[PDB]
Amino acid sequence: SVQIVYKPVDLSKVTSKCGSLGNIHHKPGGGQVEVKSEKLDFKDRVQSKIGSLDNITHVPGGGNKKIETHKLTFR
Amino acid sequence: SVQIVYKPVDLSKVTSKCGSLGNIHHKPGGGQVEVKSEKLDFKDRVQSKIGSLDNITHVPGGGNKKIETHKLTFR
Amino acid sequence: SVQIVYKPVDLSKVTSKCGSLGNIHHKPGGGQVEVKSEKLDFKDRVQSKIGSLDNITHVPGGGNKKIETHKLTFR
Amino acid sequence: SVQIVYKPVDLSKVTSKCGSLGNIHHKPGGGQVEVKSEKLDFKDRVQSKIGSLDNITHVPGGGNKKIETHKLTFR
Amino acid sequence: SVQIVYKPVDLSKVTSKCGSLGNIHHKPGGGQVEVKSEKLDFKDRVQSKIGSLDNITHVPGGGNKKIETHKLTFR
Amino acid sequence: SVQIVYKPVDLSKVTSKCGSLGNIHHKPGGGQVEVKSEKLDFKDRVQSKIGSLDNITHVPGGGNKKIETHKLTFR
Amino acid sequence: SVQIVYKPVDLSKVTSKCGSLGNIHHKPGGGQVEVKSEKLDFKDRVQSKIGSLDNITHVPGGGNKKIETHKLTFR
Amino acid sequence: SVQIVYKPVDLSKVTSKCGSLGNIHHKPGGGQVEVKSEKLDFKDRVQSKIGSLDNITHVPGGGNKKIETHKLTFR
Amino acid sequence: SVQIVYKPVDLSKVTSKCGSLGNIHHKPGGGQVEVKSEKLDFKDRVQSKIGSLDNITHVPGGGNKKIETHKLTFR
Amino acid sequence: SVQIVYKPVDLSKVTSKCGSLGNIHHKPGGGQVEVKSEKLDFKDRVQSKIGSLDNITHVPGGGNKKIETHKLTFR
Amino acid sequence: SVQIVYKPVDLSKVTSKCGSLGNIHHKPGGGQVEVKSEKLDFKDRVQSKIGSLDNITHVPGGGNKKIETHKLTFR
Amino acid sequence: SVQIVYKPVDLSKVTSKCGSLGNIHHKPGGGQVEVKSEKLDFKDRVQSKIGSLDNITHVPGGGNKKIETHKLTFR
Repeated sequence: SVQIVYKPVDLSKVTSKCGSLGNIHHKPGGGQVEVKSEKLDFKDRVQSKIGSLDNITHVPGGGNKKIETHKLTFR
Repeated sequence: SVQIVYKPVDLSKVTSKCGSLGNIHHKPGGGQVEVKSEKLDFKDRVQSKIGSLDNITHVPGGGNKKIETHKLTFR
Repeated sequence: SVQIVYKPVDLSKVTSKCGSLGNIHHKPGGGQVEVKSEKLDFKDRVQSKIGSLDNITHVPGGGNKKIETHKLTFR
Repeated sequence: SVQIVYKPVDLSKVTSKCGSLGNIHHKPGGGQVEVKSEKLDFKDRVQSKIGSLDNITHVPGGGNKKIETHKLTFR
Repeated sequence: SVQIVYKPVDLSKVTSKCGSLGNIHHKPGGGQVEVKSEKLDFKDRVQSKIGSLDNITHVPGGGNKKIETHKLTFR
Repeated sequence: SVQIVYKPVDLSKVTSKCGSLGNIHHKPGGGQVEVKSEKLDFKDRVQSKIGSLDNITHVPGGGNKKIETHKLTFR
Repeated sequence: SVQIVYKPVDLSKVTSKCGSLGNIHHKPGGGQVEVKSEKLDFKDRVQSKIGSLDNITHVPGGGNKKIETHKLTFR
Repeated sequence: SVQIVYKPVDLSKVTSKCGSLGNIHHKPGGGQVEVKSEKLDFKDRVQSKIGSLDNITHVPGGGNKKIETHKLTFR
Repeated sequence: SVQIVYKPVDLSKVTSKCGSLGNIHHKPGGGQVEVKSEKLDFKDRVQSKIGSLDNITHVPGGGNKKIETHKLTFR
Repeated sequence: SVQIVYKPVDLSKVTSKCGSLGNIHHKPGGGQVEVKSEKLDFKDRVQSKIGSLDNITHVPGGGNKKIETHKLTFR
Repeated sequence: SVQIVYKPVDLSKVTSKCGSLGNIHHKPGGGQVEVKSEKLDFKDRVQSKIGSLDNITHVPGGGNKKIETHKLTFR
Repeated sequence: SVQIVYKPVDLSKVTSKCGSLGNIHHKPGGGQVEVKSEKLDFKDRVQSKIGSLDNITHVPGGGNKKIETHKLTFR
């Protein structure tokens, strides 16, 4: 005398694709680099780098959440 | 005497595509770089870089949420 | 004597595409670069860069939300 | 009393680039194809094809010649 | 009393690049194909094909000749 | 009283690059294929094929000749 | 109550006659031939012939087709 | 109550006659031939012939097809 | 109540005659031939012949097809 | 004291060519011939001929005579 | 004391050419011939001929004579 | 004390060519012949001939005579 047919269907396809992806870098070339320093004074913290060709992918992001609560109640 | 059919169908395709994607960089060239520093004084914190060719993908973003509650109640 | 047919169908296509995407960079060339500094005094924090050809994709954004509450009740 | 200085310099760059080159074909999609043939008759030679998506690069050409004769004589 | 210097310099860069080259074909899709042949009759030679997605590079061409004679004579 | 300096320099760089080369085919997909044949009569030679995804590089070409004769004579 | 007579008569004399046919050549004389070649040079393909008398009959053509469907139907 | 007489008569005389046919060549004469070659040079393919008299019949052609389908149907 | 007579008569005389046929060559004469070669040079493939008289009959062609069908059908 | 040199040279080319020579008679046709004769009387010798086509070559002539004498007498 | 040099040279080319020589007769046609004779009386020798086509060559003549005498007498 | 050199040269080539020679008679046709003779009377010798086609070559002539005499007489 009561029929309950709780029959939800989920095919949802939550997707994330982040950073250097599916690319061609055929023949990249860094140039020649020279750094000359004589009588530098630093009173405080130094961060530095020197290079010619840098290729960098960082990607802090690209995360996913699925929250999917299902409830049925009767009385 | 009572029939409840609860048959929702979800095919939702939540998608994120972020950063350098599907590109051609055929023959990118960095030029020659010279840095000459003589008699410099820094009273405080220093950050620097010296490159020639830099390729960079950062992507802090591109995240997904699906929040998807399903409820049926009877009395 | 009562029939309820809760039957929503979802094919929602929530999509994000962000940054350098599907591009051709054939033969980009950075110029020759020289920096000369003699007697610079810095009283406070310094941030710098030197390069010839920089390619940068940042993308802080491009995130998605799908919020999808489904409810049925009876009495 | 006689000085001959035969000194030709050649940097000739004879180049050929032929057919589908450096292209992006993102998402080409062939249609559905049906061929129905009932009661046919062929008295002579038959050539056929049935595709949906064909990508073809032929290039019979694109060849190079450099013809470079160098002569010096004396008497 | 006679000086002959015969000093030709060749850096010639004869080059051929032929057929599908440096391309992206990201997501090419063939459609569905049906061929129905009932009551056919062929009195002479038959050639056929039935594909869905075909990718073809032929390149009969793209060949090179460098022919480059050098002569010095004296008397 | 006679000086002959026969000093030719060759750096010539005859090059051929032929066929499917440096490409990305990221996710190519052939479609479904059906061939139905009932009461076919072939009186003469038959060549056929059936497929779904074909990738073909043929390259009859792309050959090189370098022919480079050097002669010096005296009397 | 129905008489069908199908009595086609074919007497056709389809004929082809090609090349040197039904000739007299009485006393054809080739003359004296001399070729002197001193200091020749050929960078590419050579085809030659040297002779006093040639009587050459080629005939690539001269073929025949008869195509002759006959049909009778009743109901 | 039905009479079908199907009585086609074919006497057809499909004929091909090709090349040097039914000729007199009485006293054909090639003359003296001389070839002198001193200091020749060939970089690529050579085909030659040197004779006094040639009588050459080639005939790539002269073929026949007869195609002659006969059909009677009743119902 | 139904009489079918199927009496096709084929006396067809499909014929081919190719090449040097039915000829008289009474007294053909090749002359004297001389070939002198001193200081020749060949960098690639050579095909040659030297002769006084050639009587060459080639005939690549001259073939026949007869292709015939006879259908009688009743119901 | 006496020299006699009797040294005649005879190259004489005495030649005869008579009758049906070097012809083509291709398709010569004699017509129908009929003779009817009821009650004829012949009182003397009869010579008679009937026929459709005649190709008579008779040649009672065409002969050669060479009458030659060589005499040396001395005293 | 005496020299006799009797040295005649004879190149004499005595030639005859008579009758049907070097012709083409293509398609010569004789007509229909009919002869009817009731009650003729012949009181004398009969020579008679009936026919449609004749190609008679007779040549009673065309002969050659060379009467040659060479005589040397001395004293 | 006396020298006799009797040294005649004979290369004379007495030649005869008579009758049907070097012809083609390709497709010569004699027609139909019929002769009818009811109540004919012949009172003397009869010579008679009937036939469709005749190709008579008779040649009573065409002969050669070479009468040659050599005499040397001395005293």
